[PDB]
Amino acid sequence: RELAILATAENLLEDRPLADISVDDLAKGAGISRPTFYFYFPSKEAVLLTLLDRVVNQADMALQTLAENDRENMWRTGINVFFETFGSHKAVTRAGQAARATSVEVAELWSTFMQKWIAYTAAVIDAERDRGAAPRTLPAHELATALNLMNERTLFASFAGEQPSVPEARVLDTLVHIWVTSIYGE
Amino acid sequence: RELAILATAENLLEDRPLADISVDDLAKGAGISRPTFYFYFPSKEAVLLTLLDRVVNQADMALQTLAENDRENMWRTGINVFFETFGSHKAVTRAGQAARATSVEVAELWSTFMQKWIAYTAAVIDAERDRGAAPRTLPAHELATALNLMNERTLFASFAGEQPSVPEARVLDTLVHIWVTSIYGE
Ligand SMILES: CC(C)Cc1cn(-c2ccc(C(=O)NCCC(F)(F)F)cc2)nn1
Ligand SMILES: CC(C)Cc1cn(-c2ccc(C(=O)NCCC(F)(F)F)cc2)nn1
Repeated sequence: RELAILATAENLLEDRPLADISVDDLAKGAGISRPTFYFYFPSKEAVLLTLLDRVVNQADMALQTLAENDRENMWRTGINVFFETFGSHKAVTRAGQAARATSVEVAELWSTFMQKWIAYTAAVIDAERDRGAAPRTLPAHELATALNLMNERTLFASFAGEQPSVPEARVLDTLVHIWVTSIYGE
Repeated sequence: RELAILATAENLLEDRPLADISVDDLAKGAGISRPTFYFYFPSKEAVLLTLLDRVVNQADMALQTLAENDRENMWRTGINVFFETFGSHKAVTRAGQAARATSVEVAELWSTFMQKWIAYTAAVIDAERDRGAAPRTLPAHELATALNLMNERTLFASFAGEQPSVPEARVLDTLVHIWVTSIYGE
């Protein structure tokens, strides 16, 4: 019944914002009563937090899998984790980003994983400098932070079809170019 | 009295969110009554729209002034328009960005100027390619879009002291590096 509530919420978020979905809509989709819903989750906001947590953790585990197994392709496969994972869950990505403004739990989840992904990026940049493949230009952690924030804003604008945005079919190549030139460029 | 309402709103936004400022707070700061306020603006939301419009137009006119008068310094002076203009109006930047979620007028203002600034960036990249100084890599407009979105997310995270963020004293150098390497890099 937890999995049913989560699947119903992801389905309804494709059609409309969390504000326009009632606990009643989630209960009915999951084939349970309203008070039975409140047994699994305190709010529709908690449901969105759990959906975002699952997608964020899916991306994180995919990146850890890559890390355990040419330089342009190495960066492209890594950026592709985020493109495919968040791009396969557009409605949860869109709602989860909007909830950063109103939920400290969502803002803290997003902050915690962004810090992890920036640290991972900086560690790889440092390793590339240590092996003599990348030049010692900007502080690695500062470069990593701006490239991660670029991907966050650019991927999510593309997925939402914002004006302006890079078209979704061009966004992976666009980001890979800017990561490789900025990491290897003198 | 319009200028007084605008100055009062900018002062109070430094201390708290628009949600926690009343029309009554704005009237009292401007030395007018509540109904006199409603003569100049329909809402506290309209006041924020006007403040954002003034800051956005200040940045735009500064960039047009530059455009009318080495390549790394050329990009740095241009990015610096946004760093100094928005960085001199942090409270209006912060509130105006948050209002994109809830005001179609604010989202449309932001979209309209971002399209203009991306078009300007692409035109300069095109001119640099035409003169043989930059290589023909990504589509200029796509590269411009991602670099503009990077600056939007990275500058505003720095100004807000978000975790994560590039420190404000390092953000101009960070962005200039990624613009120059991505525009001139093979
Ligand atoms: C496979 C490795 C050898 C290379 C590798 C790629 N990395 C990486 C880290 C973060 C992001 C990113 O896109 N971060 C924002 C995530 C957001 F916000 F878009 F969801 C993209 C790529 N890190 N290491
Ligand atoms: C002086 C010229 C010869 C060079 C020049 C610089 N340009 C430029 C355009 C946009 C932005 C930017 O930062 N855009 C996001 C604005 C935001 F969102 F940060 F406020 C930064 C620099 N364009 N041309």
